[PDB]
Amino acid sequence: PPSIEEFSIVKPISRGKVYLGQKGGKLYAVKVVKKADMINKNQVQAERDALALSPFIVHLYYSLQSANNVYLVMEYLIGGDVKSLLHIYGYFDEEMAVKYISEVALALDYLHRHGIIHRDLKPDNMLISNEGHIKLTDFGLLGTPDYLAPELLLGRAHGPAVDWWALGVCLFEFLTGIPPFNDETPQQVFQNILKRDIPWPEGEEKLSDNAQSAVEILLTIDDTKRAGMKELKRHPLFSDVDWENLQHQT
Ligand SMILES: CCNc1cc2cc(-c3cncn3C)nc(N)c2cn1
Repeated sequence: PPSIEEFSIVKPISRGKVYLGQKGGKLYAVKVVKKADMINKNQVQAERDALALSPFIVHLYYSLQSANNVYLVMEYLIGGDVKSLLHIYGYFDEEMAVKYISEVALALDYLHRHGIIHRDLKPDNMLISNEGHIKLTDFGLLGTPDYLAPELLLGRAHGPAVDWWALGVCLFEFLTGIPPFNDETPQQVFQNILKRDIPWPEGEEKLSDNAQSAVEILLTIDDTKRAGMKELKRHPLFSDVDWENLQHQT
């Protein structure tokens, strides 16, 4: 039963907050959750149980405690998050974006196959592993408004289709750099999500026909018709994808 004393804070890596750890010449990523929100605003033992169960999702090494704080000692991936990588490139090329989205989709499919909806999919929580494939973090069982599905907005009873909407938001944001339903106020954002106000580009920048369709099937208002993994795997944009091989590449 190791103790948090052995861990030496190096420098923060995320805004709970995520710090870069040190222990025995090893680097961990330690999330700190003070009892200010853990024991005074409600589902903490929900992110720790979705992270303990593994090959597509960030590895959780230890579950540690404190005077007020809780500590998630997870693996450290120098590759950073897709959020940062995207700011650097401005946006990804069609081939590169499909590469990441397919990896995210396999991770989503893994999660659901094990009775787990993410509910908080966004590039910020998509980590570029040391191997190169995407890993998932910040398990939220209201989150970032820009990625929430209409049913999440309307407080409806929902299913894994929320994750495919979020996936659609990221697929658009990988081709543009900007999320599709982006606006100045949070209320404005909800109107765009509900209106399905996707601002497709025009000219030399205008999105591919296979890219526009792939976003459309993911960003479908009616959750009983919206795209799943089956629809996605068979969609023409993911044609040059070997899911059998990708599953092994891990
Ligand atoms: C250099 C940056 N790389 C990095 C970032 C990490 C962030 C989180 C996390 C936990 N909750 C949200 N995030 C985003 N978890 C980890 N295991 C992380 C490992 N490495």
